[PDB]
Order: sequence, then C-alpha cells, then structure tokens
Amino acid sequence: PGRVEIDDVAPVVSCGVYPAKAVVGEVVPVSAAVWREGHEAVAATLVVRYLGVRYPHKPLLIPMTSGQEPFVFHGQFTPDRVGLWTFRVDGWGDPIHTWRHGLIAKLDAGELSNDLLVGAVLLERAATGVPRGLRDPLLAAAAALRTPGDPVTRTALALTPEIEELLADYPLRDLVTRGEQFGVWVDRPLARFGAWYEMFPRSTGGWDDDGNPVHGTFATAAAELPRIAGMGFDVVYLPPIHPIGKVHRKGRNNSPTAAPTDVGSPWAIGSDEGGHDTVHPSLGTIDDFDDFVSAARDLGMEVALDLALQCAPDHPWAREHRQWFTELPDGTIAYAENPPKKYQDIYPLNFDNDPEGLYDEVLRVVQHWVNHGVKFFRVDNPHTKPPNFWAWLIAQVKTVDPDVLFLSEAFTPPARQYGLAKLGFTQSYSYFTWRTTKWELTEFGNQIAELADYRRPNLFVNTPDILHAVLQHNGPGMFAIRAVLAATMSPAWGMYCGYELFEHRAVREGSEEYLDSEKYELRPRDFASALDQGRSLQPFITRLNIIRRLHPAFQQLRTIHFHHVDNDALLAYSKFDPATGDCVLVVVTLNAFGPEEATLWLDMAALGMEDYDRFWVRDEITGEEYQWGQANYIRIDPARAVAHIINMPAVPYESRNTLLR
Amino acid sequence: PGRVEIDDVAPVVSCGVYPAKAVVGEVVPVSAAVWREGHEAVAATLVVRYLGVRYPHKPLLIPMTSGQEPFVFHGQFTPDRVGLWTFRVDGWGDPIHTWRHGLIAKLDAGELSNDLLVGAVLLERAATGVPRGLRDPLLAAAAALRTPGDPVTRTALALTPEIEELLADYPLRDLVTRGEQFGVWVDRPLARFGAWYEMFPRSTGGWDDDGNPVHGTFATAAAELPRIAGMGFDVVYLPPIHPIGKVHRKGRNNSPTAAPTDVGSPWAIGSDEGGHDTVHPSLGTIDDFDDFVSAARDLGMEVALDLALQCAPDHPWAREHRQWFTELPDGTIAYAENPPKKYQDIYPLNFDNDPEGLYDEVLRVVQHWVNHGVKFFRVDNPHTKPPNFWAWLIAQVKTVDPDVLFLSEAFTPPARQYGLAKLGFTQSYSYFTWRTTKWELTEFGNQIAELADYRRPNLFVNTPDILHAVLQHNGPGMFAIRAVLAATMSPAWGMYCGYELFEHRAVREGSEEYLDSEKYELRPRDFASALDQGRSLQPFITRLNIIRRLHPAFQQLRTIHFHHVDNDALLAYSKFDPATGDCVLVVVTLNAFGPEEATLWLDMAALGMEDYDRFWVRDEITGEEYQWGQANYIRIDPARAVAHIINMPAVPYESRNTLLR
Ligand SMILES: OC[C@H]1O[C@H](O[C@H]2[C@H](O)[C@@H](O)[C@@H](O)O[C@@H]2CO)[C@H](O)[C@@H](O)[C@@H]1O
Ligand SMILES: OC[C@H]1O[C@H](O[C@H]2[C@H](O)[C@@H](O)[C@@H](O)O[C@@H]2CO)[C@H](O)[C@@H](O)[C@@H]1O
Repeated sequence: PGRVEIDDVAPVVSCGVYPAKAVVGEVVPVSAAVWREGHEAVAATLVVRYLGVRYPHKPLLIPMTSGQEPFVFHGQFTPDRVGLWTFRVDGWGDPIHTWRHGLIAKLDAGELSNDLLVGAVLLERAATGVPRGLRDPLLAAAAALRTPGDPVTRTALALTPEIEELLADYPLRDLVTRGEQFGVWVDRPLARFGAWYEMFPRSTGGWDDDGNPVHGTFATAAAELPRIAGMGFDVVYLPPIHPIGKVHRKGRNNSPTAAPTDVGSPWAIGSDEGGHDTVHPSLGTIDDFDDFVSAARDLGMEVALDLALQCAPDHPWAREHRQWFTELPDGTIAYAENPPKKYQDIYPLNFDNDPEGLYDEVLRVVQHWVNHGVKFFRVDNPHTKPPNFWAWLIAQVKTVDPDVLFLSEAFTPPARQYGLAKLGFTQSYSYFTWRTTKWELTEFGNQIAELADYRRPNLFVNTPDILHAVLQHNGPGMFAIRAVLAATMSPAWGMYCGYELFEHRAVREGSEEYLDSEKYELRPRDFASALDQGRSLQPFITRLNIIRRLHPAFQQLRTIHFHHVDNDALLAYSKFDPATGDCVLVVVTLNAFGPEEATLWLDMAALGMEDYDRFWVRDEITGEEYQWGQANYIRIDPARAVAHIINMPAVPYESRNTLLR
Repeated sequence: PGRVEIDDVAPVVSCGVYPAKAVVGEVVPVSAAVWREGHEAVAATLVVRYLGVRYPHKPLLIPMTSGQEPFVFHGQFTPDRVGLWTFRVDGWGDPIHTWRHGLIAKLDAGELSNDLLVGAVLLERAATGVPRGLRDPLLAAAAALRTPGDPVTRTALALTPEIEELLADYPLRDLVTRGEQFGVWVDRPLARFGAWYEMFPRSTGGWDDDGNPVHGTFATAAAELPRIAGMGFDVVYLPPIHPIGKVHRKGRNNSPTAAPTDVGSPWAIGSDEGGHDTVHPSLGTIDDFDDFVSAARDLGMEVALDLALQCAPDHPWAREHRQWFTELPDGTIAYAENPPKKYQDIYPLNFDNDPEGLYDEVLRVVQHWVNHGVKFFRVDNPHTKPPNFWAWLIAQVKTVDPDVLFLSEAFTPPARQYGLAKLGFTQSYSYFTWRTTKWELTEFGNQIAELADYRRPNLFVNTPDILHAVLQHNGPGMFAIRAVLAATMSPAWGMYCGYELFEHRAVREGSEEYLDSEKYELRPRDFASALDQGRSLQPFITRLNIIRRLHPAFQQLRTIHFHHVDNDALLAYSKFDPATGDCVLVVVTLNAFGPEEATLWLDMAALGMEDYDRFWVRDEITGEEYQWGQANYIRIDPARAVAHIINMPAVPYESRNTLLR
C-alpha cells in the first residue's frame, strides 16, 4: 500500500494547499507518473468528479495514455460548470495487455501450448465485469483454443478488432490503486478571456462655453459606453467612484496642496459625505450607477470597480471606528506610504487591532456592490495588506456568489506577486510593461504558462500610473506594437483611456507619470475628431479585439510557442486551441521606425506538420493568402503594418498531445 | 490563519510523503519563502528538532538570512546523530528592524519627535521578553530616547552595536507563524561517502599444479582483503554467497547447458543444500563467513552482500512454499525474464499470492545477515519487484537496526529509478557508465544534486554485467579516465575486480559482457605480477582514494560546479566543502590517445574569489605549485597523466552562502 506507484501528479499548486485554476470550456491537461514491477503492463484512469459550488476552506472516468516519457501518463478534462472540481489518478495493472503483447511476439515464431490457456483464463474473468448482454463474445473468444488445435485458430478471437474495443469499454483491472485527490476551481470564462478598458467617469464632462472641463456624471459616462463596446472591450474598469476626501486633498500633478476647485484622486476615499458604500455625489445618486451598470450590460460589457482599502482623513472610519488605524503617540495617524511613493492624502488600515471587526466591514462593503451588479473587482495594491485577509475575503465573498472575480494590482517581486495569485486572485497585473527586448518578451511570454495553473495575467499596455518610456518617444507606431503584444500574448489584456489617442507626454524626462495626470485633474477627450483626422488607434484596436474573438487560440494561456526569426527586432510566436485546433501566428517588430526583414523558421512539429510540408496561410488584417513552408521570408514595415497576424492550417487531431504536460 | 506567508520550503520530497536524505556531519541547506504586508520587515527562524531512532510510516533555533531573491530566506543545520530529524520554518515580523531602518533615513535629514517614543515602547516591550538580570541596557536605551532633546542626543544606545547583538540572542517577534514540518532521515556517513570493491569469493582459489582454477573459500578470500583495503576501499561487495542451483545451471559464457564441473551463477540462489539463509558449502561453514566479516572489520572495511529475491528451481522454496510463485496451467513455473535478458536458471517470486507470507520470510532472511555483521545490502534488480514491498522491507529492517543501508541496482527509466530512491534506498546505481561525451558527463554531473535530497548515486566504473565499449578499445589510459571521473564526481564510487588489471576483452564485438565472464566461470587473478610488470592501475586507484580521504570536498553531493574549458575533449569541474572550506578542481581529458590543450576559465565567484584575483594552487598527484588567475593555460598528456587534481585556495567563510538553494 500503495501497490502501484503514483507520483508527480499535475496540476497541483503549493502541494495541494490551493486549488488550481481553470475556466469553463478550458481543456485542462493532467499528467502523472505511474509505474509498477517489471515489464508487466500498467494503465491509469483519470478520475474527475464535480462537487457543488461552495468554495474551499457519479464519477467521470477518462483513460490516460503513455507517451514519450516512460511511465508518464497524460490526460485531459473539460469542466462544463462553474465550481470546484476534483481529480485523481488511479493506477492499475492491465494483465490483458501484458498477455496479448507477449503472445504476438511468440505468435511470430510459431509449443506455446501454455500461454493460450492463460489468456483463456483471463477473458472470462474479464467477462464477469461485462453485462450478460454484450458479455458473450469474450466467452466465444475464451472457448476457441481451450479446445486443442493450431495456435492461429483462436488468435482470431483475440486479435479481433471487436474485443479490444469492448474491453476498452469494460476493462480488466488488477491491483487498482488510487492516487491523491487534487482540486480545480473553475470560473466563468471572463476570468481568462476578456479585454479591459479603464475610464474615469468624471472625465466624461466635455467642457463648457469657456474651454473648461466639466465634472461628468454616471449619466454622461454611460453615454460613452457604446464606443467602448465598439472597440471590443468586455470589461470597463472604473477608478473608485466614492467621495474624495477634502483633507490634504492633492492638487494637479501630485501637488501637495489643492486649489479650491481641484478634484483630487479618487483613491483618497471617504469624506463627510460618505464612505466605501456611497457614490461620490458629483457622479450622481446610486440609482445612476445602477443605470450605468445596466447600460453596460446591454452592450455586452461588465463593470469592474476599484477596491482600495485605505481612507482619507474625512472618511467616516477615521472617527466612527478608529481602532482600525495605527495611531501615533501624539494621536495623529501616519499617512500611507509605499516606497518610494508617498500618499499624503490617505491612511493605511490596521488589520491587527480589530481583525474580525474590520474584516466584517470590508466584506460588508464588497457585498454592497455585488448586489449592484459588480462581479469583478480590481483590488488595489494587495501586497500591502495581510495575505490571510485576502485569502479570507476572497473565499468569504465567492462562497455567497462564486461568479465574483478579483484582479490584483501587485507590482511586487515574484514570491509576493505570484504568491498572491495562489491565494485565489483570478487575475494579476504583471511585469509586462517593463519587458521590451526580444529576449525579455520571449521570457515573459513563455512564463505566462508555465504559471497558468495559478496565475492569469492581465496585460495592460498602460495604466494611469504607468506611461512607459518606450511609449514616450517612439511615436504612434509603438502604441500599435504594445497593443499587438498585449492582445495576442494573453487571453486577458487591458488599456487605459487615451491610449488610443497616442497620449505620450510625461511630466518630466525619466518619469513614468502622465503629464497633467487624470488622477489629479479632469481630462475630457475628443475621440471623434481623432478618428476624423486619422490620428486615432481606435480602428486598430477594434481589429485586434475582433481577431481575438474570431480565433479561440487567443483565449489560451498554455499554448504559446516561439518560432525562430533571425532578426533581433522581430519576434514571432504562435498559439493554438486544443479544442478546435485553431492556430495563429504573430510576427511583430519591436522597433517602430525602420523596416526590418528576416527569415522565419517555423517549428513545424509544434504546428502539427512535418518538416517538409507546404501549406497555406491567411493574413487576418490584410486577407491576403500565401504559400509557406518551414523557412519563409518576412519583412515588416511600420507605417504600413507593425505586425502580421497569420491564420495557419489547423492543428490536426493531435491537438490533445501537443498540449501535454 | 497563515498570518505570515511561508511557502516553497525545501528540502521536501514528494511533498512530504518521503523524508529527505542526509548524513551525519553533512551541512543541510534549508530555504523557504516568507513574506508579509508592505515594507514592514519580516524574519524567519529555522526550527530543528531531533526525534528518535525510529523510522517513518528542546528545540534548536537557527536564524535565517535573506539575500539575492526578495522574500527568500536561507538557512542550514548539521545533524550530529543518526535518526530522524524534523525542521520547519517559523516566520515573524520583527518591528525593531522596521523602526530602526526607518529612523536612520530620518536621522540623516534631522520635530521628528514622534518616532522616538514609538521606539521606546518597543525596546521596553522587547525587554519584557528577556526577563533576566542581563536586562536591560534597553531601559538605558529605553529611557535614553524618551526625555526631550535633540535626536542624536537621545539615539544613545540604539545605533551602537550593543543592543542588537543582545536582541539577536533574544528577539522581539510579532505575528509568529508556524511553517509546515518536514523530515530528514540521517544515516551514518558511509551512506554517502565510501568506495566499493566487488569481488567473487570463489575466484580466490589460485590454480593447482595443472594450470586449473581452484574453488576458493571464505578463508582464502579473506586473505585478499588487505590488498583491497590497501587501495582505500571502504566496502567489499560480494555476489551472493548462497548455494547455486543444480538444475538448468548455466555454463561458461552463459551457455544454456552446464558441464558437470561448472559452477553456475551465484544469482541462481538455492539448492537442496540450502536457501538464502545458508552459505554455499564450497565457501565454508557460516563461521567462516563470520570470520571473513571480522577480517574486514579489522582492516577498516565493511561487507555488502547481494540480496537477490529470486530462486533456482532446487531452492527449498520451490517445494516448501510454492504459493510464492506464478504457477502455469501445466504446473510449471516460467523462468525469470528481464527484457531482453533471459534468466533460464531462475524463478521470479510472486508477491501477490501470499504477501504477508513472503514479506515476513524475506525480512527473516535479511535479518539473518544483519545479525552476522552485514549492514549494507546490494539489492538486486529492485525495479522488477513491487515498490510497496521495498518501502515495507526497508522501513521494517531499519526500524530494528537503523544503520542498515541499501543500494539499488535499478537500471531503469527515471520515474522508476529515482522513484525507487525516494521510497528509501540509501544509494542507487546510475546511468553513469553510458555517459561519455563532455556534454553528457556535464549534464550527468550537475544532476547529481539537483537530486541529492533523495538520490545518492554510486558510480561504478564497471560491473560484472557492464564492460562499456569505451573501455574495450582505448587501452589502459581510459581506465584511468573513468576512475578519475567516478572517484571525483560522486562521494560514493565502485569498481569490479580485475578492472585494475585492464581487463578489456568482451565476448563479441558490440557487447557489454565480459569475455569468459566471472559469473559463469572461476577467475583467479594475479595482481602481484601486474604490479611488478607495471601493468596495473592499482597504484593510481590508491592515489585516487587517498585524495578523497584527504579532501572533504570530495564527500559532498551538492557542490559540484563546472568551469569552462575551450576544448571539447577536456572537462573541468570543482567541489568544495561548506564546513571546512576545502576546495578542489579536477581537469580530465576524455580522449585517451592524444595530448589536448586549452585555456581554462574559472568562475571565480564560485571559488570565492574576485575576478581579478591571483592565487596559488597545488597538484595533488604531482605536488607542484603554481600561480593562477581567472584564465589559465592547461595541457593534458595522457601517458603522463590523464588528469590534474588541483588543490585550490580555501573558500572563505562565505561557504554557507555558496551552498544556498
Ligand atoms: O489618493 C491616493 C493616491 O492616489 C494615487 O495613487 C494610487 C494609484 O494611482 C493607483 O493606481 C493605486 O494602484 O495606488 C494608489 C492608491 O492606492 C496617486 O498617485 C497618489 O499620489 C495618491 O496619494
Ligand atoms: O543467475 C541468474 C542470472 O545471473 C546473472 O544475472 C544477474 C546479473 O549478472 C546481476 O548483476 C544481477 O544484477 O542481475 C542478474 C540476477 O538478478 C546472469 O547474468 C544471468 O545470465 C543469469 O541468468
């Protein structure tokens, strides 16, 4: 006990402490190592069971197949309902296979008088497992050489294509041993595949007769939702919609002192007007929000709200519940700090003084919005709050409603960043922005999965906080380039408003902060004119999102594969879908300014073709079709197209094993 | 629950199912990831406990240090007694460090008055934890930071190295969190470091007046033990000493039919004379064995017996207990087979018919020899017997006597080979023989550990069954080369008798079987003449083992590191000892025939030196000394020396950190 060894099971996360991640309709590949004594054959069955919903802290049997690696068995299952699933690998020794294969070897050299009876004692014993109806042809197979005679006489009834297939249906299993049980938590598909748009509701004001921005409202914001849907975004992410503190409120450009009219950063949550459960009054009544949400839902979109666990001084909690802060000896509370950033306008919470006190309130707050149709939260700076809290908050929320999803904006070293994902965060921001070399992007891409069992990255081209240097000086071409990279590399990607307008001016050289940042200032934008003057990337983005919807390969984490292109400025990779066999290849240039050309060397095995093969491809932007082979010429001219997104011949029905591991 | 995150702990094997491996006086490096909220400091303590001498199914505290990888903490402990040890990592937040480090920054920019009081309640509260009269210079500091004044005035004793070292012995810990507990099974040092010599007792006969071999006896064999000890071997491994079956006994050169005088293979255990518990009568009474063991013991050596769970037909078990076999329909028992090898002289056992029946008998047998001083067994073909048996047998034996060690001769694909090691085998044979190119050996060497936490390889230059082709035609030079490789790469190595005589003739071209194999035939050898005629590698081997004893670096699994040599035929690697700092470099040629030269590029960081450094080395065979630097000229002439074994400057007391991971 264990009679048959089962080891190195995957996917298991942190040795089973945390469930693995998957979504509905995703092919989940499972593998394990099973072995036993000698050359005696062994087989494994992947046992999948679907439990209820519920959240952590009749069976379905799938046969597994051996492969290249000795003793390593592979399997798959596709979850069809949201919730918690279980799998384990059962190992057994299948005597029939041993006997059959051994006899065929002996059959070639023509006596054997012994083995045949042994077979003959197998199939009837096998017969006990099969129902009297179809039970019978084995006994037919079982009684055609117990009667003496030639060897080839009854090999008929053994090598018959009819009895492996029934035995496949009902197998004769010996020494059955069960492996450990591990769990997968399946979420709705939006957890993996969807595109994000970050907009500031207040910036939808649109100026007055004097050229001065006007504070917008949920009503006006909702007016902008169609153009957004038009670009193909599935989720709209809103900076906090709560009242902005009036004390120590910051002025334009992170200025310490606020003018009387300045608006302050939405992240300075709380004022005498309200807390985390109240809409900032300038935006509108809470019904207005309900109306905005409903508007989005009409267009096929979802709303994601910023969850920032911090307080401005006027926040009711500063008075009503003050245990929740770390108060200095002179009674003041130290302003929030994240090195080297300073947040003079807010207070960090203290989760240790009154844990079940604060815990319950924050749960209360999150639940408020769940009741208003918000089932995706962009958790803000999760790494500066206790891990166990998040683990608690997530499980606590998801158990009442399991369709609630969390995105963790944790720009922090790996152990924390990936660590946080493990606790349950459905998606995580990534280090993506700071990957810009062919080698960096290659590595960033491959790691994507790799870590798929527990991290889903959301690739944002920019955020209000991050205006990468490369975007600053390379002109509109680069904006395309990052967009192509983001959209193709990950199932989930995002964009901060104005990106499509090529906003590229930073506050000072060497900074990553947007000049005249929207956080501190109202920023109406006039998208329409840009469209008219052909200085908008809105069309391109639309075409990018359409492509994603069109090809299911782009909803996959696991299958990215990089092909060699002998140019340091050109990067070429491919994705495929295990289900439909869909297959797509992307080639992009990382230099926005000069045409760059090269020879692209496909790894045909990876694409499901032999090396010598020749095949036809289609360019999804152009529609042009051409014939390609293992080595192909490619030349990319920015200012014509910064990328070729190529539809490739569908991966044959060997899809499932090109997914192995 | 889980306030401070502790994850990715190592060493853990198969997620804790199996204990890790270590020996007495071995430095075991432990690492884990610990993190918490924000920039609040965190610390970890490695907690070691020594339990018993019992075997698987007051605390010692070691502080752990951060390092290169954020949030990753490293530690080490050195077991001083045989038995089962436990370790876990405890994580805590140390507020003092947060406070101190923050203050130094503030101290430079010169009121700030708030923080000082905060410190004051820390050291006081810190002091309460040290309720000893050695406390507290802290109130000296604790009442040296409260009264009004300048900051540097009241920094008094805080920055000065007087209260941290005190805090070091007694620390102020917050949010202490317990990590999971994992176990290490510590064995006697021979488990890792010792050299093996394989000899056939029967071959010590020495001819008669006609030039005909004479069967030897334990008495005569014991006569050869000094010479063996003289070469520096710590263990003598004996093919089975039991009676050889008389039916289907195999003849010289594996011929199927045995002449009346032929001896047969010792692995055909059992005859009407006796079973596994009896000495083959031709060797002598069991007292003779006891005498042989004692002879070895006198010379500093150990005896290891072959444990082969198989039977010849005349074996008493064939009648007395026949449930133990797989009996055919016609009542015969199929002869043992291991593809493609055929073992016509033996019967495989059947472990499923009467498990606790057979289990108990084999335990009985193993136990017999343990009582006769044999505490190392060379388990034979373990992969052809059930895993659970071995797991049981090992745990069952070791619990009565924990100094009993097992070596698994499992030449099988990885999942099995390493799997077998994991469930308890103290050492394992390896694929070593078939690694012969610079890149193959490099990969093989690095893997050694890697897998050290659960596999200890025993590197055999040859075995009675394996006479590698490379030895067949490259002449005495190669025998040196493999010996250098085996002896240096692994703490444990071995050689089969006659290797030192350059026995290089195989039965047919393309085979790995020794011509006129000792298994089937008596082979007395005359070592003395070879010594006299200078055609023996006995001197070299002696010098190799002395070197191993001399430098503790060579008893390490973990520390091998490969340095670049720009010649495909030259391989250069180094080992060091974390304890003493000993450091050694080996450079060998893989080409036995032509002089080969190159530039050797040391990774000085790995050797504990800066790149620009210049240092002195000594050649352990030659005694010559010279000055070297980062890049050095090296030229190797076989037929002079196939290797340079170089003593290098001792790794500084940064030994612990170059062992990290
Ligand atoms: O008002 C508080 C804080 O707001 C902004 O910082 C935000 C940041 O923009 C968000 O992306 C979030 O992830 O982090 C901070 C809030 O947690 C301003 O940049 C900052 O100056 C201000 O103090
Ligand atoms: O006597 C049975 C069998 O003995 C030998 O095979 C051995 C082998 O030499 C040992 O090294 C061991 O590891 O495996 C076998 C026993 O399990 C002969 O090689 C073989 O011909 C003979 O049948």
